Amino acid sequence: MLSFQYPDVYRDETAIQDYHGHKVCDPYAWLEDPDSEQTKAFVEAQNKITVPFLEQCPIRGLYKERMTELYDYPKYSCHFKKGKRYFYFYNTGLQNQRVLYVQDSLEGEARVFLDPNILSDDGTVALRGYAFSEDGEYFAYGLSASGSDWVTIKFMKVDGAKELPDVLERVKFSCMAWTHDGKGMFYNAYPQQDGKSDGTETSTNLHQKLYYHVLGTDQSEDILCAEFPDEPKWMGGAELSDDGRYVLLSIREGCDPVNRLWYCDLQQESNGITGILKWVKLIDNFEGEYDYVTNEGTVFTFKTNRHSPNYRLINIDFTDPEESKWKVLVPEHEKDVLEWVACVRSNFLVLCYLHDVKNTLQLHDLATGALLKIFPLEVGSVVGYSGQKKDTEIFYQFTSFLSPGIIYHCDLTKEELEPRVFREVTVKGIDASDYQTVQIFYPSKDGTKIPMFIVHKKGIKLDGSHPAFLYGYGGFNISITPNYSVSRLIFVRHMGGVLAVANIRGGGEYGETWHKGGILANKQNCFDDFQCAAEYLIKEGYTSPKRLTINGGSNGGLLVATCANQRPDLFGCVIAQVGVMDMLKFHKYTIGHAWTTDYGCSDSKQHFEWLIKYSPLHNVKLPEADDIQYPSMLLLTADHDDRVVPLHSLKFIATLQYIVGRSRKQNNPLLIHVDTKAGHGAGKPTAKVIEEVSDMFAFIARCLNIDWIP
Ligand SMILES: O=C([C@@H]1C[C@H](n2cc(-c3ccc(F)cc3)nn2)CN1C(=O)CCCc1ccccc1)N1CCCC1
Repeated sequence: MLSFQYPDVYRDETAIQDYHGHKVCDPYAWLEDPDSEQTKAFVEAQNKITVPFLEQCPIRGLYKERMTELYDYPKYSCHFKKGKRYFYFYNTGLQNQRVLYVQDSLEGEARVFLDPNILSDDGTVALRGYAFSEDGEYFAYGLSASGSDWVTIKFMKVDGAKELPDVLERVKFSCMAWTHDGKGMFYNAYPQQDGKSDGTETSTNLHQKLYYHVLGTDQSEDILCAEFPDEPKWMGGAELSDDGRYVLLSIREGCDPVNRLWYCDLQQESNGITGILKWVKLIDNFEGEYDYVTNEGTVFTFKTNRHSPNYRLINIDFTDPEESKWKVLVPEHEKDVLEWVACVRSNFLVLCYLHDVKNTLQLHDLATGALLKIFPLEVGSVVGYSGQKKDTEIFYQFTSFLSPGIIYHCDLTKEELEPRVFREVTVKGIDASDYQTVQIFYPSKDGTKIPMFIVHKKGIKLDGSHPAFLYGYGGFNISITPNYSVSRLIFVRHMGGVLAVANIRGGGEYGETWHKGGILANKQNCFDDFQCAAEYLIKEGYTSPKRLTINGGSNGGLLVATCANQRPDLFGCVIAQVGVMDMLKFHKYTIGHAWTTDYGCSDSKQHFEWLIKYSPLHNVKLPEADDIQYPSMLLLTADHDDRVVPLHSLKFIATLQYIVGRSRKQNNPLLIHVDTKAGHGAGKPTAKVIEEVSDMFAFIARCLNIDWIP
């Protein structure tokens, strides 16, 4: 199978660092410089072996053709009203980027408002954030190039879709919030830095500030409204209250669901927005999350997890703000997580719950919190919503494993509410009735019951004969809920596969306690949970180790890379996308400092002792048993991934190829592909998505010798 040779890769045997008495050698530390001739030559040499391996077997073309056919279906966002007009996103099927449309009424002719496709030949300029002015007449939007997190903000007048001159640079991880007087907009920027700011650099991002841009002026005149010079990791995002009276500042440090909450009563400014605002430090610690829902005068409704790990709604009166005075509007549920809340039609709340990893949607009274109406849903996810306080209708978008889903609409001015199907598309080529989704709960090592969804063809025999594709993430309070993937359904239909998604700890599926169960000292629970999911699929006869592929991206790429090191005997194939691999150095680059809330940081002796045990870069070891080799492994990254800098995957593949690839018993390939004009994944054009999934499934097919089923 292996008709190539791994590239020679220099080992700097002098690269030795002491961590609290523990010496660590890092012979590929030089791969941390993305700009060097050495690193560029490494990337070229690696792509030179991977690409022919992926493209060789005809199965890639079969998969690509079917993906192109089946992914070509119309894709809509919810409609949403801003001022006098409605907007929605739409992709006719295979456009690289979805297009923003406008119409003057629901029954009215729609026209193109913003088409990002015309901004690049290859679809690599994408929308990243936007905000309409409160009256709907002006529009700010972020553009990112080549998949970087960096944003340039541009502006348009809505009537006539007129480009304006205003341009804001150095924007990253930014809010966008217009004052209701229509004068200007809050946003965040970083100070100037040496070197590049295009997504290929690794430079740490510190000292983010909050600015106010007056429409019709140069960025150099923007007002500095908040800064944290003694706290370089703090990030302050602004939003206006629904009545326009208050700027609410949510300060974050790290990725935990907590924030400080400061407010500025704009009417109390001495002369409008002229400098640092008169912040009132309502919640001046990082002990809980406070997510603004709405206010009525001084009574502010927040979604919180303060002593409520499944979340709840509280009212804080700014005139009586002591915690013992807060009113619990909607108490916490014993098991169900309150995922998000919106206020609509003045005095309604829309609450979206997660119940055993499936969404529900409810309408409640704002004054009392009482339940008024259940909006019924099939088993799946709510993935889009519109309906703000001044609006009188909601749209929401549902999706599931087997259907691209439905957009529903409900006119909330009606005495008797009845949600109605607004848009529904069906994918022909996949008959949903041929498949089933089951949810099971399996015990992990410590006995905890973990949910898992399994999707498969109805009537299969559980005789261990089927290829399986097992996905997980496990971190950052992210809940992995049902979603429609044509790419995975092609694996089911045309490769005879079984799909599985394990809701391992670290996620948000059972609230903040589920999250804390997969972080810091307990990060190993994630790996244990995921290995136990694989053991479940094997014991129950869905699959066998030689037929099992695991996949994860980002924090999920860490997941699958560590699982390869810890249990190589369990997996046939591992695909780690954009993964965090160097757990000792991740905090040094770009925004990696923010992840210390899930992982810890190697600067601490205690944290180092957790991290060293599972860090993928530091645990590559030949399996002791003669009959055990590493699984086939493919790492996917891209040269503008400034979220997880690609040195993680570069150093990891160098280590895999040297320690394991050189061994006589290793015949499974250990490969990387580094894409160009792409980053962590947000905004990736359709063309690149199709190539990526074709690479993934070709790798699986070749390594596991799976025949195509037409
Ligand atoms: O990018 C990240 C983390 C994960 C975190 N995240 C993503 C999602 C998500 C969920 C659903 C979905 F469809 C798409 C994305 N939810 N949380 C945002 N993150 C960051 O690093 C965010 C960086 C910016 C930041 C930092 C601190 C405070 C605020 C903002 N990581 C990369 C390596 C592992 C963590």
